[PDB]
Amino acid sequence: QLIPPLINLLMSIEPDVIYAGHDNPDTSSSLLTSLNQLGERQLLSVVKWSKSLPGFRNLHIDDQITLIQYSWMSLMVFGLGWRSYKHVSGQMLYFAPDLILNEQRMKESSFYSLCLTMWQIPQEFVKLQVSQEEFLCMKVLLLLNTIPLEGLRSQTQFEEMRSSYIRELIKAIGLRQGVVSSSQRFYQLTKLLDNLHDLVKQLHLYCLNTFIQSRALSVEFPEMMSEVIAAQLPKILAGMVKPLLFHK
Ligand SMILES: C#C[C@]1(O)CC[C@H]2[C@@H]3CCC4=CC(=O)CC[C@@H]4[C@H]3CC[C@@]21C
Repeated sequence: QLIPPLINLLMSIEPDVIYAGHDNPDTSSSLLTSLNQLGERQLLSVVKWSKSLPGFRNLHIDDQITLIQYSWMSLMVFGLGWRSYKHVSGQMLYFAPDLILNEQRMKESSFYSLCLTMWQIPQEFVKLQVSQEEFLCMKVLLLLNTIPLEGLRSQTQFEEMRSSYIRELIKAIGLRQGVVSSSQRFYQLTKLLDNLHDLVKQLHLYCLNTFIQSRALSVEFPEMMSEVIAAQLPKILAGMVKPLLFHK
């Protein structure tokens, strides 16, 4: 009625809750393994989600693959941010119902520092009071927020898709937001998206370091996650992609 049909569809295709399969006393290595196992399960969920996301299946299959490989980390941390905001008021990192971390569980300095970086998202969600409708449109824009330096095969269709979801984000903002306030809120949400490129860079570096050192660290990386990391992370970290920005 009052909620636009595409937003209602986005709510209906959200994945169901995903467990890490964590058994909970962790070591640094067991915790990292558990996080990678959860990552493997979420990656599957992302791909299934993509198959139902209006517009995405109409891009060339190579372009679909490329976009999933470029955005998976961003989608994972954005979803972590939503779940932390919804379930624990942004005050713990709710990776899964069986893997919720508070400060006590963040021993190693490097991992704590990474968690402080991830924590900026749920903090911003709390501050701006992001709604489920906003979040769902923002999440699609994230899937569509980086492309190859030479563009996609389906560039035209891609651009149309991105425009449609930007229009839908404006509808989402209009559900609660005035013409000026609604403009200012658009700015605020699209700047959050721009700022995620820098944030995810830290997560990409940490993951690739952990992956290269995995045998030494006694950390296991499952096959699907290992493939996305080997297929694109070094290239992404090297800057050999084109991040899309809403502001400059
Ligand atoms: C620890 C670690 C890392 O190597 C760096 C960021 C991490 C991720 C952060 C975002 C994330 C959120 C999830 O809810 C599933 C699990 C992943 C993470 C899996 C492990 C990663 C890739």
